[PDB]
Amino acid sequence: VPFVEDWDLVQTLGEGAYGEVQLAVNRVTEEAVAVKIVDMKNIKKEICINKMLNHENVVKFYGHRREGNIQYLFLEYCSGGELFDRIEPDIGMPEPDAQRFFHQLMAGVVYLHGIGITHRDIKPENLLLDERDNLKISDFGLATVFRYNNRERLLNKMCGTLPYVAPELLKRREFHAEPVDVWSCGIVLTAMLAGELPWDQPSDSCQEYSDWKEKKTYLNPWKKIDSAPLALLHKILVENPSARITIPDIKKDRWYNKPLKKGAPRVTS
Ligand SMILES: Nc1ncc(-c2cccc(O)c2)nc1-c1ccc(C(=O)O)cc1
Repeated sequence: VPFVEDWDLVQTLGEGAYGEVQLAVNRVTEEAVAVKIVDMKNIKKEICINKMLNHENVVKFYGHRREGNIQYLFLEYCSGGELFDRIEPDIGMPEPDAQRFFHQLMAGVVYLHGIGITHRDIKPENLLLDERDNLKISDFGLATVFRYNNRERLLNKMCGTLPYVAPELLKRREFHAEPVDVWSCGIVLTAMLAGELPWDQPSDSCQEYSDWKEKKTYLNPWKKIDSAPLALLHKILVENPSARITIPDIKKDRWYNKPLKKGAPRVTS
């Protein structure tokens, strides 16, 4: 079939770093993909990690092409955009929506962790929605291997985004990868349910973080969160990463397992 490898770049989807993401549409088939354009003036590791990934709640990597110094990553197009834009400031979103997004986020993170990959920058800007509002973890530029040949490596590079980062990353030279991603998922849940972030960073000089440690959940954002999800947050947002709840136990949590949401036409007679 002639022309089937030709794609028109038709819309800017995002920028940041020294790159852009373009909506690309196939000339023949009209398939829409996202193309991440990175001018190499790191991306080899991101491509390598991307090639490992095959799960319904992770942005699919289709392949890559390089033309000189511009590298092209072909990725699953997510027409719903960022979870960030489903969060109403100071409100959040309906609790059943947040629970459903949280389920899909856990499935994605369970998958990455089982193949030994940590994302390291989980936040609503990096959680994309397809046309059916299915959540997809995106952007593996800060991602790394924390397990190989069944042997765990401790991390020591400070990275991520301060309001989402686990306190051990600010306090300790080395830390386990998995509790860090769990923590950031808890801050995402807090955001979805309160429409605000609890602190600038989880440090002993952050008053809002100190209030949480002192259990002042009569304050915001906690006062906006029902007691059931708040009880999950109490288990996730635990300062000691060894005492923090693990994903297997998140999946046994009462709120996590609470029926809340009807499924996604019909007629009467
Ligand atoms: N794969 C994607 N699909 C949709 C959108 C997007 C993001 C915001 C608004 C919008 O309408 C679309 N963004 C991407 C995307 C996001 C991040 C990456 C990445 O690997 O950095 C690659 C692609």
